[PDB]
Amino acid sequence: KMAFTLADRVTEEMLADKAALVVEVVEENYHDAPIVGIAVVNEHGRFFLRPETALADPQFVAWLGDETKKKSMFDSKRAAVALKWKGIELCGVSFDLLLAAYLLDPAQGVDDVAAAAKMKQYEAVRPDEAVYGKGAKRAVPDEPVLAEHLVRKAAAIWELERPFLDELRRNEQDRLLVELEQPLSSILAEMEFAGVKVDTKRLEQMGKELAEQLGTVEQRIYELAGQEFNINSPKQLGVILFEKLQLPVLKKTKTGYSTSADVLEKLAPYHEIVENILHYRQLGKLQSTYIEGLLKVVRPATKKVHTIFNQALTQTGRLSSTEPNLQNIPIRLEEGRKIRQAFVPSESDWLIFAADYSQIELRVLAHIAEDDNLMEAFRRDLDIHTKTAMDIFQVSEDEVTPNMRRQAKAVNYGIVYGISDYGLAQNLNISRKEAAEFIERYFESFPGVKRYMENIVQEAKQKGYVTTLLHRRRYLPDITSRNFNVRSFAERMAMNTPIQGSAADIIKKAMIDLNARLKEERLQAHLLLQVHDELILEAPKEEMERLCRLVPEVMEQAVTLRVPLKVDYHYGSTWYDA
DNA sequence: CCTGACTCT
DNA sequence: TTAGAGTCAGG
Repeated sequence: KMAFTLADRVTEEMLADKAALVVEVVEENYHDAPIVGIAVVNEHGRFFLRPETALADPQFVAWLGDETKKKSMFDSKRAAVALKWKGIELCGVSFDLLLAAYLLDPAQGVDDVAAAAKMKQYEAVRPDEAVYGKGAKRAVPDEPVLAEHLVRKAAAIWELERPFLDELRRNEQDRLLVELEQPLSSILAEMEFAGVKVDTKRLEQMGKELAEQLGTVEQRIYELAGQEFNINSPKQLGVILFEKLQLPVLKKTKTGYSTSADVLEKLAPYHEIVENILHYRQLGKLQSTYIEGLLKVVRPATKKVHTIFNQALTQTGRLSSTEPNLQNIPIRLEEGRKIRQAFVPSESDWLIFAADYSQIELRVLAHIAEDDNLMEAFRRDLDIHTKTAMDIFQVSEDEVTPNMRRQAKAVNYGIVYGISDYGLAQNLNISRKEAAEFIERYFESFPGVKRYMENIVQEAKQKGYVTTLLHRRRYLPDITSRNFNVRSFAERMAMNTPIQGSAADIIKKAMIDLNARLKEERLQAHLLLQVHDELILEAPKEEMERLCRLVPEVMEQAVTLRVPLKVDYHYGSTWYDA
């Protein structure tokens, strides 16, 4: 039961200084996607507008871009970017119901207004899926039906703003929404719309050479196997390895024999076909994903790729990156790393600039756990992987063999992922008795870190959630489960979430601080990408000297911890060279 | 459509 | 029996 005006022209009363606004984009990937309808709810009434009408009306465009005209929305970044593709600027967004719901409880997986409304028992709006349908049936409904839906979403947003802000304020998360997530949303919109330029001539040539190489390795595998088979079928592969070649079975999953990389690496001493298969699967992923999959999403006229940074998805406060994912481009092996030669500046005589925090999660552990030894080591900037090696091996720094340090590495992060003796033994391919001693020795050497792990788990049990430095929360209702596996997993989330989530908080603030300094100083440099603990920029070559000063400082000063934050940086002609 | 593989932080 | 993610081919 809800009255509204199905308008055929914009009127002055639609342009009030406070409104709920819906700019509807049905396609999941909102880059260059149709806007199918608009709804406005304000003190004067409820209005639906056809986009052809509204977006061509100079007063409505003026209103959209007037920062003093405040809009309440759901997923304002989607709207903002879709409008950028329509050549229209959206300003004055004061409340984003998507981000408010996300901060209240990321586990709800809220991704439409109806799901947010459910959190406050508000039911006068339908789910998007119920209106548009799914898969090949997905379609925009008849105008009267669309209009009612959009108007109901706007009225829900209108009514839900205060209840959500009130609950955020109670949680000490109001400033997290208003001063961190909402400002970041605008910075992400800019980054997404800018996109990253791709050197398609180079990428296509890499793909042509890769196809030939894959072919060679493929035939070698068939030769070694005595038979052709589909290497990319774990099922067929399992028959070859474990039935035909009779290699030991080290692990099974629900569907059959495991052929995971960890497993195959341990089989290398039995047959040379296993190293070839590992190489083949690496090369094939390069081909399928970073050559072919990437070329599929390049906008041909501009040679740019435009990712979407999902800001309201991860359980810890990280971003994710989709279609394409530009946060998992290869780097570890030179063979894959060369993909980065295809990512280039968007203008002649510009360069790529990349800065990353060094061991931010470990410096966060040090802060939160107030562990003296760990804090001391970072204060002197003693190498952290060598410090741990000296303790779990019980030797002086000058006795830390190359492999001892690398063994201490995986212990160092492994502790922050809740690693068991079994897992550490499987990782380093070492004695499980020794793996247990390594862990034992670590926690006796970093008693503060040990105290934290015990304390944070007890807190999770008492409160039902854990929190980050800037008051992000994660609820862990399974932490008291009687089931060992369920409970143990939740305890590891209790240990890790405050650390990963705090590191996310810090880089988000650094992004907001950096943008502000860039704009103030009128630098042409701008952000392209965030990769969890790294920021990627492009800028004219003349600005490198400045950025070498500005970017590391901003990132290092974003928060003040009990240990220093450290940032490394490099630049060059392609992402590879940075 | 899910599973298991490779990719990153 | 190691935290958080996305995309892919195969089944």
